[PDB]
Amino acid sequence: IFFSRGVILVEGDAERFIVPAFAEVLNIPLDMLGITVCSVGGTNFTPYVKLLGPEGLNIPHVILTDRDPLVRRRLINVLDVIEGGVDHEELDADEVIKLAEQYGYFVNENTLEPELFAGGLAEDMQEVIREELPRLRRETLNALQQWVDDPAQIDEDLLLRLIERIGKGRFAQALAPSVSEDVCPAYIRSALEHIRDAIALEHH
Ligand SMILES: [Hg+2]
Ligand SMILES: [Hg+2]
Ligand SMILES: [Hg+2]
Repeated sequence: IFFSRGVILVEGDAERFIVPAFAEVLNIPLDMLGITVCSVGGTNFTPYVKLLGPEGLNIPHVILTDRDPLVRRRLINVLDVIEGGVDHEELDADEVIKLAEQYGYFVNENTLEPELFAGGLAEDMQEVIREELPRLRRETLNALQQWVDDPAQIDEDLLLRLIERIGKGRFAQALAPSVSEDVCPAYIRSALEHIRDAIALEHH
């Protein structure tokens, strides 16, 4: 918001509710620290970096975004703000990505819900889907049971289709009680630790 000590910038509603849930099980207390999670409702982070950057309010902030590329241009647009005057057109995607981590901007190589399904939350996500979609046809229920039994053969199209039908935010809120420290995606842990460190250092 505007009375925050820090901001975690996020693409949509799923991260808006999953990120605080992972913060709690990492013992990083976002509310007590005065850190708010803000959805930019898409992939354009530039207005928010302008608001929170050195020429705006100068508020510690981090970014969580998906590789998809077109992430190179997306990050060049925020690097032009937070590292102004410097040219970045010469850099390739990987150099832009590793430069961006210095400013707390982190890229995920695998979209959030499929990563969680594969990365240890398969049976919890199946339980939410069937609570929220209680009249799934038999073929879809069998496909979903097949992804649980073998989380490397997920039909990603159908999984995301089911989650979007439930509502990405509603799904994330229903899943949030199930997350644990050991299934936290690396890019979320990196961003949470980065903003925590920045706020704690100001106390130091
Ligand atoms: Hg905000
Ligand atoms: Hg904001
Ligand atoms: Hg917000």
